[PDB]
Amino acid sequence: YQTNRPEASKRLFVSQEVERQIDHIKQLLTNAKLAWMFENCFPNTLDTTVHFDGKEDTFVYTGDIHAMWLRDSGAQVWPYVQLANKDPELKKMLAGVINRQFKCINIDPYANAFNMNSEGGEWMSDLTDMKPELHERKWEIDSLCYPIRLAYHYWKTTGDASVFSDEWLQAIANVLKTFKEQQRKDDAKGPYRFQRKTERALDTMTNDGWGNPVKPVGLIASAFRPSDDATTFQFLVPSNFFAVTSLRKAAEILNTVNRKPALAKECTALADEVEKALKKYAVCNHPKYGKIYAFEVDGFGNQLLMDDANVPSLIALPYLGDVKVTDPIYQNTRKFVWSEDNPYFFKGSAGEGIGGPHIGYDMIWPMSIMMKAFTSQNDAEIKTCIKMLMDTDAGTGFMHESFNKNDPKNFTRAWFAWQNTLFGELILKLVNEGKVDLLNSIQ
Amino acid sequence: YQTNRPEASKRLFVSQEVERQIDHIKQLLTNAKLAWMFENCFPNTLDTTVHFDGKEDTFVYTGDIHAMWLRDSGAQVWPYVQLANKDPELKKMLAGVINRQFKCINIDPYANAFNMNSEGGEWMSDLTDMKPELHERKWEIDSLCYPIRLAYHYWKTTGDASVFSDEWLQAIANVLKTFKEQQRKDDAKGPYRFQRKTERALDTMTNDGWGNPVKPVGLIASAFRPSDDATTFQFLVPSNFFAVTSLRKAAEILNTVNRKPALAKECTALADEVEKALKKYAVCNHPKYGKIYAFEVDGFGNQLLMDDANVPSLIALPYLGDVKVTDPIYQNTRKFVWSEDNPYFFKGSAGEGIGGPHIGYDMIWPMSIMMKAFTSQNDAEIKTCIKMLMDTDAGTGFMHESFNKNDPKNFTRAWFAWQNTLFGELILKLVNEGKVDLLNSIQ
Repeated sequence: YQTNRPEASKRLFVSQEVERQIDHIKQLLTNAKLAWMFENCFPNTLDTTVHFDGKEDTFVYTGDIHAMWLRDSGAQVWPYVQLANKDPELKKMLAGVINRQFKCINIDPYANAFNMNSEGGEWMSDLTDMKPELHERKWEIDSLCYPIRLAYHYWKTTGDASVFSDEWLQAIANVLKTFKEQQRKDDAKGPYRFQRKTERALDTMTNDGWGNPVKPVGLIASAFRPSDDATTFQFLVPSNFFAVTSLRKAAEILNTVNRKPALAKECTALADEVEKALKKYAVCNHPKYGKIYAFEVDGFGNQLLMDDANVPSLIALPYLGDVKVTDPIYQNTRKFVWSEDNPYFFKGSAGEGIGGPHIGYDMIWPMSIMMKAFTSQNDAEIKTCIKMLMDTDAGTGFMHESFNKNDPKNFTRAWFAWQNTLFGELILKLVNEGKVDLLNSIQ
Repeated sequence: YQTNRPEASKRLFVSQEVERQIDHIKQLLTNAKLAWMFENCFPNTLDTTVHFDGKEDTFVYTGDIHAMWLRDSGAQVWPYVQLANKDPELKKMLAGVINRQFKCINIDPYANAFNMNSEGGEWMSDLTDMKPELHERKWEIDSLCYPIRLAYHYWKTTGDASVFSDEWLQAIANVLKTFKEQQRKDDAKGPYRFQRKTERALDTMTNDGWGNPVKPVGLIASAFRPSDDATTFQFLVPSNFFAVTSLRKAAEILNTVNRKPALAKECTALADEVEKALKKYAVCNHPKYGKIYAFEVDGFGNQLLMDDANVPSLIALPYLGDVKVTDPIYQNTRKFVWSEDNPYFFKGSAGEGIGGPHIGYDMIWPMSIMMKAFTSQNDAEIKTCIKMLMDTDAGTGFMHESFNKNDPKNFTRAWFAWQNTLFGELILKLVNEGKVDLLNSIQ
C-alpha cells in the first residue's frame, strides 16, 4: 500500500503540524485501507491546490476545475484551523485565504468563482454582467457565508483579528447589500440577472434570467444552489439557515472587534427577519414524517420537498451548526431525506445516498454519506457510513463527486479537493472524539 | 372600420357557411369594434393557414411559426365543425385535418410539431431522435389528445366515421403505447430523452434529458406543457385530465365504429387508472382556498400550485369538458388561479390575467381571459372579459399571444391563428346562447 499523495517536492504547501497529525492517526488506525485514504485525502488541499504568496494572500483551486470557489475554498482549509496554533506558516496561509475571499466578495458579491488575476474564461460570454477577475457569476447565498464561517472560526481559534480590516468592512457591507437586494421586496427582478446558452436546464435561469417569482416574505432569494444548479423556488432553506448564523457571527465580529454597533445591528436585524420567515414558510407538515423542513420555497405557498447532497443541505444543517441535532423538525427531515420519498435519494447494490439534478439519476454523492456520519448520534450508523465510503472509492483511495448506485467504478470528478478535505476532517473528528476503536473494528 | 382579413383572392380556404355566419353576427352586433374583431378573427385560420388538397389531406400552420402543431391545428378548426353539416367542402377539409393529424402521430407519437413534407428545420440538431418530417419533438400529452377531441366531435356532428380507418387504428395504438411508456413504471428514464442548447431554461430538460424524477403512481408524465415549456414536476394535472376524457372518447369510437372491444377496454382501463391517481395525488388542501387542483405533481408528494394560460389549463378544465363547471374543487381552484397567490397571475393598469414562464413576468395571455369567459357562470363576469379583450388588442383587431399588464402596445405574436379562432368561437358561443343583448351593451 503506497500513498497517492503527489510527492514532497511536488506539494504546493507543506504544513508540519498537518504531517504530524497524519503520522499519529496512521499509527493509531489498524485498517490499512482507511489509514491510506486518510493520508491521501486530509492533506490533498495543501498538496495540490494551495497557492500562498508567503505574505497575506492565498489562492485556492478546487482541483478538477481550475478556479477558486468561495464555497470550496472556505471548506477546503476549514479542518486546518484547529492546527493553526501550532504552525505559524499554516496560520499565515489561512489568513491569506480569508483576505483573498474578502477581496473576491468586494470584486463582485454575486460571483461564486474567481480567477487568480484576470484571465477571464469560457463563461465570460454568459448573459450577465461579467468581469475578467470572475470565473463564473452564479449567485449562491452560501458563497458569502462560507468565508464568514472560516474567518470566525479562525479568529476564535487563533485570536488573530488582523483579517478584519478595511477589506472585511467593505465585504460585510456588500453581503448585507446583496442579501437585502435578494429579498426582492421592492421589485421582483433586481440587479442580478442570469442566463447561459447551454443544454443543461439548471445552468440558466427561467423567466428571461430573473428566475421563478417569489413573494417577498423576508427570506433571501438564491438564484443557484451550492451544487451550482439553478433553484426551482429561490428561497433555498438550507442556505437561508446558513445566512442567519453567518450574519450573527459577523455581528459579533463587528461588535467586539471593529466595534461598529450600527452595522452589527443591521446584521442581527436581518438575521431575525430571515429566521422568523423560516419558521413560518420553510416548515411542511408531511403526512408520513411529520413536521419537516422544505428544501426550497417561493413565499407564495409552494414548497419543494427533497434534498441535494451539496452542503449547505438539509441533512447537514447540524454540521454547519444552523440547528441543534436534537431539533425534532430536523430529525423528521433527516428520515425523509434518506428515504425513497426524496426524489434524489438513490439505493443500489453499491450503497445508498443522496444525489441531485446536477449529475442525474442513480448518481450518489459521498458528501451526503459523510454528512450523515457527521450528524450521526449512533456509532453503528457512523460505522456503516465510513465503510460505505471505503467500498465506493473504486480503489482510487480518494473522495469523488458521485458514483453509480450499482457500480462505484462509474464515478465523476476524480480530483475533488473539498471532498477529500471533508473525509480527512470526518476521520480526524471521530478520532478526537475517542472513537478510534470504532474505526479499528472495520472489517 | 375596414376589415383586416387578407382578401377574397388571397384567402387560402373559403367556406360559404362561415361567410354566412359572420354576416349574421355583424348585423346582429351593435358594437362596431366587436363586430370588426369577430370578422377578422373567426375566419383567420381559413383565411391564412389552411392548405387543403381537395381530397383527404389538410395541412394547417399556426401562423407566426411556419409549422403544424397537433395542438394548434386541433383547436384552429374546432369551431368550424358545428358548420360542417351545411358546407360539403368545409366538411371534407375538416376530415383532411384529422387524417393528417393521425398520420403525424404515426410518424412520431412524441412529436408536437410537423412539417408538410420533410424539410426538417432548425430544431433538427436538438439532442433527441429527430426526423425531417418533424419541426420539433417536445413530448406534450395534449398533442395526442387534441386530434382525438377533434375527430370525436367531427364524428358525432357529421356522422362520418370514414376518418377512423387504418391510420386511426395505428395512431390510437401509438397513443396508448406512448401514454403507458410515460407512466414510467418500469424505468425512471424511458424511450424519450430531450435536451437543447439554448438560453431558455424551459426549452431543455433537467437530469441529462430525462427531466425531474417521478414516482410511478399511475399518472402520465408530460415532458413539456401546452405552452411548449418544460414541466417542473412531470405529471401535468390539466393534461392528465385531458388524457382521461380523450381515452374515453377513443374507447367509444373503437367500440361503436371499429368494433374492437379489446383495444377499447385498454383505453378505458388506462383512463380509470389515471383518474384514480388524479383523485389522490392532484388535490391540495390549500389553507386559503380549500381543496384545489395542483398544476403539476411528481408522485413523491410535491405539488406545484399555479396555472399557465395555455389550454389545457386548470381554469379551462370545464371548457375541454374534463370536469363539470360545478365541481367544487374546480371552483376553489378557479379563485386561486385568478389571484395574487398564483405566481403567474398578473394585474396592471391595462387589465389582469394569467401568463406563464414562456414569455415571463407581467405578460398576460388573453387566452386566460377568454377561458375565464368560456367557463363563466355570470354575465357581468363575461362582459368584463370581452371588454378587456377589446381594450387590450392595441388596435390591431386581433388576438395576441400576450401583452404587458401596464401597456397592451407591448405584445407578442401579432398573428396567432389559434387565439383568433378561440375569440371567434367565444363570441359565436355567446350569441348562440342568446347573449347578444349582453354584447350589445358593451360601451
